[PDB]
Amino acid sequence: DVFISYRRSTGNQLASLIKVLLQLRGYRVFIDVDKLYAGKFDSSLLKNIQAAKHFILVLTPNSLDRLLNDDNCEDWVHKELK
Amino acid sequence: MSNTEQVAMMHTLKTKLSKYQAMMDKAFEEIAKVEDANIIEGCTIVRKLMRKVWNTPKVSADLANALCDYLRDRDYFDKLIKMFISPNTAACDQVRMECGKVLEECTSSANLEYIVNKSYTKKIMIVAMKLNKTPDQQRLSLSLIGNLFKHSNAVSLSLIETDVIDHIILTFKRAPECPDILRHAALALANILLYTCFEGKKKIIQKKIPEWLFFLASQADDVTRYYACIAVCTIVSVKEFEPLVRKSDTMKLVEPFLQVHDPATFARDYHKYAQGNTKEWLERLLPMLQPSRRREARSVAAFHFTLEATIKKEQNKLDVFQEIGAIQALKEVASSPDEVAAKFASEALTVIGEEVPYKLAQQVPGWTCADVQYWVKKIGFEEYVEKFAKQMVDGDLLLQLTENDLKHDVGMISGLHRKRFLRELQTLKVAADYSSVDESNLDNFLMGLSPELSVYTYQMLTNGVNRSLLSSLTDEMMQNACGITNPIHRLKLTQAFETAKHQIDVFISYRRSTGNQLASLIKVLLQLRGYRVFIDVDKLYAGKFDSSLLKNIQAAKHFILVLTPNSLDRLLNDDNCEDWVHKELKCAFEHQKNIIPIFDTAFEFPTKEDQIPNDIRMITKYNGVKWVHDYQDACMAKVVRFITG
Amino acid sequence: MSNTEQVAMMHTLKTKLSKYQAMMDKAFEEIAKVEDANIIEGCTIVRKLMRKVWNTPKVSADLANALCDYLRDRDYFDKLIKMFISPNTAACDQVRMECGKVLEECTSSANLEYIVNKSYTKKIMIVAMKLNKTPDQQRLSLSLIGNLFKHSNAVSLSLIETDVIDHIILTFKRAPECPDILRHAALALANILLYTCFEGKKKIIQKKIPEWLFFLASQADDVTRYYACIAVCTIVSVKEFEPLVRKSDTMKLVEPFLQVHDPATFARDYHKYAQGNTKEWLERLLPMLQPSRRREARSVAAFHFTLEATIKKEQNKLDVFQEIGAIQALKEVASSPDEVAAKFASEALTVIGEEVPYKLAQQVPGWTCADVQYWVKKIGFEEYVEKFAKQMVDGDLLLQLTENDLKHDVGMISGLHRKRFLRELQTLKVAADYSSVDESNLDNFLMGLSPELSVYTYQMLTNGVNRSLLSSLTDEMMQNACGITNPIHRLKLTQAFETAKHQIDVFISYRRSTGNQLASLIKVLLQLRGYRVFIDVDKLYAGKFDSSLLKNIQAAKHFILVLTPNSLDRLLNDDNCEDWVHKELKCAFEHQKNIIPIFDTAFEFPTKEDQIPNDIRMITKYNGVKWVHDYQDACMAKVVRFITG
Amino acid sequence: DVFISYRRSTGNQLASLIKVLLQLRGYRVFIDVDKLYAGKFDSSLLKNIQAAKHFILVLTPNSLDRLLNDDNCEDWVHKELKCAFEHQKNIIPIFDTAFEFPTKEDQIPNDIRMITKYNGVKWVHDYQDACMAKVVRFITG
Repeated sequence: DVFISYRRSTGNQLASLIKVLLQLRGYRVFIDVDKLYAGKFDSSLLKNIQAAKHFILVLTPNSLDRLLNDDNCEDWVHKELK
Repeated sequence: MSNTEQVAMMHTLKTKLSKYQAMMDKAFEEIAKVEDANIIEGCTIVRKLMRKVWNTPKVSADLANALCDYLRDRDYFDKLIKMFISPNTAACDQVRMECGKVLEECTSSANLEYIVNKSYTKKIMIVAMKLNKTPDQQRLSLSLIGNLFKHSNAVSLSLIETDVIDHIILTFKRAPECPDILRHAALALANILLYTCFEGKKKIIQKKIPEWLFFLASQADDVTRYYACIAVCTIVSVKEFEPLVRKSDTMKLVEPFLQVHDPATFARDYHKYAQGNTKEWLERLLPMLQPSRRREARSVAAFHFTLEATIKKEQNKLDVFQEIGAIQALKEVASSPDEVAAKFASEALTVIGEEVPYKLAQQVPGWTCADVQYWVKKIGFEEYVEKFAKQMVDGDLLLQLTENDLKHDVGMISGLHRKRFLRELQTLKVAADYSSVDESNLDNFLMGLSPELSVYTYQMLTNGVNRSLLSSLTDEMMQNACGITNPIHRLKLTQAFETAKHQIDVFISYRRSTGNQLASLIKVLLQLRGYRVFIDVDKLYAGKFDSSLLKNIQAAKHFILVLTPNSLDRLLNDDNCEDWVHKELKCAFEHQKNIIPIFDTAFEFPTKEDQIPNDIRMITKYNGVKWVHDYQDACMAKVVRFITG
Repeated sequence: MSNTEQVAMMHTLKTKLSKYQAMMDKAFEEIAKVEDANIIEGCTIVRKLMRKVWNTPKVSADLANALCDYLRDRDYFDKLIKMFISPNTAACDQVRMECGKVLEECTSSANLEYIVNKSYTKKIMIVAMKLNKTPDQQRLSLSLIGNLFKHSNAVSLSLIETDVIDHIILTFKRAPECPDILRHAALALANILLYTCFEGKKKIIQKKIPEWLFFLASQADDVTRYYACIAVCTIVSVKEFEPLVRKSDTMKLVEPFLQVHDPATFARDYHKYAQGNTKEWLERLLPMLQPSRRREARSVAAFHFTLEATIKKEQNKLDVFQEIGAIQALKEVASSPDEVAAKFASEALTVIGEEVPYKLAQQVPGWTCADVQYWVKKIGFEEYVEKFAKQMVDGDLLLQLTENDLKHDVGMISGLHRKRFLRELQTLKVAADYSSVDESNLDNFLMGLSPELSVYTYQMLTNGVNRSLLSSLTDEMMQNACGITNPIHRLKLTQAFETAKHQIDVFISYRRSTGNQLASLIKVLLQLRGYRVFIDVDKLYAGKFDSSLLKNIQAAKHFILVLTPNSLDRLLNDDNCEDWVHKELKCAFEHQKNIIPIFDTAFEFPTKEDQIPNDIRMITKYNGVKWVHDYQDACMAKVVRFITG
Repeated sequence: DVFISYRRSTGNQLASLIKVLLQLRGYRVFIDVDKLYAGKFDSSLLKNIQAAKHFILVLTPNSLDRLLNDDNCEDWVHKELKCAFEHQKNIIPIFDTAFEFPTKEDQIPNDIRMITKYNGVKWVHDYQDACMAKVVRFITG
């Protein structure tokens, strides 16, 4: 239902806790850590977003950083948010 | 025998059928492994089960038949046939033996018909003729042979063309030290003679079979003698062949052999072989009672029909002798001067007694008011029967009943009487078949979940519940609409929905300078997880770095790259594909292998990713296993999930 | 004896069985330590318990039998046998003694049959013959010997081939100063003679046994004399052997010995030995009453059957004498001119009296309406019996009864009478067996939790509760579905589920950062080679980083050092033993572990070897395996060679 | 059941995630936050440590740094850890994915110096749904 986007190293523990707290609140909430399998990164990352109605971004000390000048949409948080 | 017993039998039958279906599935899961000991053990379990079923006091025949049906329905029977006839089974003849023994247990009329319809008949025959290496093989062989000889005249005649009669003769001639061989021989001869035309009978006789039947009747085994007496008396039943049996002398043994036995004393020993004696085979034996036949043949037939009447009393299937009209021929023989035959026929008629008023169909929704009246009467509520009749209660209406209906419309004042009544009704509800109306085998599902839950079937079924919907029911819907007021039962079915959740296999590419110990750990652990796993070390000994390593990659389903400390650096600017990790990874990509990058303890991807060649660069953007020393089990779980998909 | 007493006996039996099963388990936990004093004490407790059980006034025999059964079912009996016969028991003969005394208590017919079925018979016999060192050993020996002689003719005859008769003779000849030896001797002789054929009796007699029985019957001990009189009268019951007993003079002692006693006076003394006397042993004594036998033999038999009738009155099992037909032989003797025998037989018949109307099955759900009527009658509700009959109440229906049912359908107006009735019903509910239906032994569980909770068994069982489901019940479900309205009882069962929650072969030392994967590979490979191999990652128990790792090394036989780069380098100048690899290696050296360095391919000993602390410096000179990934099969073979020496 | 000691600046989310995973699994897992009322420093934390069987210490980057020379236990992380040691709690350091057992550990006060030479569950975010399991084994023994 809810996708969590974050910069891995700083959404981190909070991003995880968000999953846990929303699962406590009954939402089937999943995270970047969980939904990567047997193939390319995009091709497992992004599909979760389309099926989700709701998209949380954990905004943190390197959340938006690697999006800067990312015109080629190389950053995964960029691909997720796009 | 009471209606309470009809219910108890039906109940037991449905119950133990449900149980033994599940247990048979477990045994078939062992068979379906296609490994010698597992097939042997599974078949052993099925064999034990089928014999225990045949030993089950009353329902034995029906339960055996229903399991024979289930074996066909599940294609378990087809699998057994294939795993018997297949030449690959020569790897372990004990597999063929256990398959064959099960087939022996399971060769009902409908199972033999299946064999014939699928044309396995001659394949099975030849493979039975190949089962000759030991007395056990020989007995099983003669058994399967004799079982094939329980199908109609054309089949028996077609099997005469194999010259199996000479094989039979040679088999018992080889090993008369086994009484069971002589039994299965005499059985095969009795069966084929009983199930063959005049021409085929003549062909059988030409194999000196009257003289062999003399030999068999002269052996000390009473079961061999019984079958031998049937066989010769079948021959004696034919005009041309009485002189041939006279020349065999066997008729001189026949009546004395009967005289020194009782059908019932014989029955208690013969039971193991009486299992699977059948109406059509009785219909063919009935002519041997006729005044046209010898006193010997009439005596054998009479003794035999008394034996069968004894067994069919226990089974509550005496109706068969009325259906085939044998009762008339028994009366004729009882009136005849053939004192031995007349005695046995009189005894048989003594065992016949009188019919049941109704055999109740387990499809109780189909019951008429007459059926309900009969049931109510027999369960000891006679006083009420007129009111049931007046109220025009039927099978369906019974299954709706509540104590209010009893209290008011049946006027049934005693709460105790109501309790008692409802207990029987619950029993009946559990016992009843619903497949008449249950498209989905929801009944069978509920039975499997727990047998008592059968009680709810009809209510929920009539409310329009089906096997697909069950997950979607709330406790309220269950409790109220489906009337399952017992929360314990609700919990049980809730548990179904709580539990409604969850060649080379691998090549390992790695850097020799750093990924050695970990690639080895991976390789050994994945072999420990049953995977056909290879690595550099397991493929490159005493030869070149040949196209063979790439063939091993091509043969793999899945490809590990251990992304080690310092692994990928030599791939930078490797446009000429000189690096062997590059060659390995390129090959994996070209053949679309399930690629598993493993991010080591101390691994990193290069800063200059743009310098990794285009054909392999994609590895940096691929889903992989976090490696950790202490977290190895989770890391390995991440390997395994990527392998299994 | 009343039905109230049938209930009280059944109740007491079930109750004390539950209790003594638990106490026996505790004693078996002491035995299962396999430590001398614990086995001795456990067996002492079992012995005390079995004797206390025998001394329990009414239920003694049944309770003893049920515990003998439980001992077999728990394999406790098998364990006792092994811990008696095993040569390891020579570590403390008092272990064998206490095991033997318990086995003596537990030598029921079924337990002796178990011994025979497992072929322990001659092992036990010989080991009893080895129990000879003291009068206590000798008494126990003669006891076990005599107990083996309570099994059928073939077993006794087989045991004659041991010449144990001469051992028996020597045993009583050694220690006639012990009356209990003379008792167990005379017992053994009585038993073997009673349980042996003519040929074996002749073999026994050839050991001068009539003259030894004269000796025994001449001793002042009445129990020895009783057994001696039985033994000689067993001989006198045989045609050929009357002259041999006449030559012994023992028949001259027989009638005077009887004349100076009454069966009841003897019984009160003899009871300690009479505990365990059994139907088949009575069936074998019955022939001694026959008019074919001597006056002496008839007198002994009559006196004895009066004793047994006395004991079987107390046990409420007088039916035995009807079952074996002894009543007829007692009538014959009572009519006979053998005045002494006739008196005792008349007295026995006086004790026999009249039959019970019904012995109720403790499986009360199986009760017919006739049974319920009988129960209701006997509990003092006679005026209602007709109404129970009219209401067709049965074994199941009883167990559902609420006061409403009494109030309305039984019309039973007095609330006090209802209270009284319900008290009896509760008693019965507690008392009843449910094993007929309880697949899960929920009854047993509830009894163990607290006996009164038995009351709820049938309700919850019929609601489909089982031992596994109990975990999952809410107070509501318990109260409402299972009708346990008493919150105290609910609390008790809540306590169950409230509380139903919560050597090394090789130790591997390694540097965490550089030997991780190799140490794990070594661990896995040695575990594949069956060695119980342990590592830094695992066997630490959430305190400070502390002694447990070095205790793991102390428990280890062998110590592997995964001598990878920068392992012994970290030990340089570690004089204060701060490094954990130093602590590990130091401990290995101190406890003289079989130390093996495993050299990684890239490992080299540090240049400043003199800076390795003196206590561990020796490791640079050690015998180790250069690990080569290419040859890891051979490397591990070498490691195993260093492990195996 | 448990008290979590953690660094308020750096271990907040992880301490809560531990506490809150042990709300999906149910466990009475105290924490530094919340447990202080209207008082000079309530330190109800220490009473709650005394009531605990088990004491988790969350060890992030920057976790131990201010405990150096804190012999007064003026860091409440110290007063917490000291109390855990004094009452012999089952003590479970949880090392963050980025944690290293510090240099200058000898400057950790004598009463708590042991904490770097202690058995603890090293963390991974990437398999959070199993990293927890080892914490529970350290609790359950």
